[PDB]
Amino acid sequence: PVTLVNLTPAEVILHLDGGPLRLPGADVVPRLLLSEGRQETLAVYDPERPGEAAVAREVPIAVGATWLGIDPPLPEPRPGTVYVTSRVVAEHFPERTDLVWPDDLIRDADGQVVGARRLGCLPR
Amino acid sequence: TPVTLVNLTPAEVILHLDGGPLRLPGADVVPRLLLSEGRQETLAVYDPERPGEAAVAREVPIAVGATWLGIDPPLPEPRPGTVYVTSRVVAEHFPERTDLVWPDDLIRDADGQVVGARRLGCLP
RNA sequence: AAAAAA
Ligand SMILES: [Mg+2]
Ligand SMILES: [Mg+2]
Repeated sequence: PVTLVNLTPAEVILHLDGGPLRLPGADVVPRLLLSEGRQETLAVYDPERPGEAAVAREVPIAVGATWLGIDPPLPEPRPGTVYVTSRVVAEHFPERTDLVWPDDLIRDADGQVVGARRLGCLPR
Repeated sequence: TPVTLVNLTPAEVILHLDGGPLRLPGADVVPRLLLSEGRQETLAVYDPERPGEAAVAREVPIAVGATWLGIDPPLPEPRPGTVYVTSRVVAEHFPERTDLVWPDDLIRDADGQVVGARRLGCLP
C-alpha cells in the first residue's frame, strides 16, 4: 500500500464503497508559472443589463498565456508515496509514474466539485 | 461592440473586476467529457486516519490512461456577438474556435476552493 | 478530466 499525498490546495474526497477517503488540502496554495501572453480587454455586456453597451464591462483577457512551469516544483519521488495533483500538472511530467489526479468527479447542487469516484493517471 | 458571455460550466463564474464583480450563472445541466475506459485497476492506499497500517488500507479504483474521446453535450454553434466561457481543457481541444474563453488567474478561499477569477484566458 | 494545481 502507498501513502497518498495531496499537493492540491483543496480537500480531496474519494467516494469509495466502504465510505470516503479524505485527503487534507496542501498547506500552501501552489501555482502554475505562465507567460503574460498578449494582454487585452474584452468588452462584455453586464448580465444585469443585457444588450446595453453604455454599461458594458471591460474584462482583462490574456491571449495565449503559455506554460512556463510550476511553483513549487514537484516533490522528489519517495518510496511508497503517490502524489495527488491536477491532470494538467501530471500531463506536463509524463516521466513521473507516481502522479495521479482525482477523476470521475462529483458535484454539489451549486455545480462545485466536492468529491471523486476514482483516480486517474497517464498511460503506463 | 460588446459581446454576451455565456457560461457553459456547471458552477457560477465570478469575474472579480475593478468596478465590481461580474457574475455568470452555472449551466442548467452538468456537462461531461467523454473518455475511454483506459486500464481499470485498484490502488491499495493507507487510510490517512491510520497511517502505515496495511490492515485497514483502502482500495482506490484507478483508470490508467483514460483518453479524450469528445464531449457531451457538444459545443454550441458560434453565434455573432457571443463568447462562450468553458474550461481550458475543452478550449484546447477546439483550437479552431476563437469564441472560447476560460476563467483565469483564479481566486481561492480559505478551504482552497475556486471562488472567482481575475481575468479570462484564450488560446494564442 | 467542463473555473490554468479535483
Ligand atoms: Mg447551478
Ligand atoms: Mg480544471
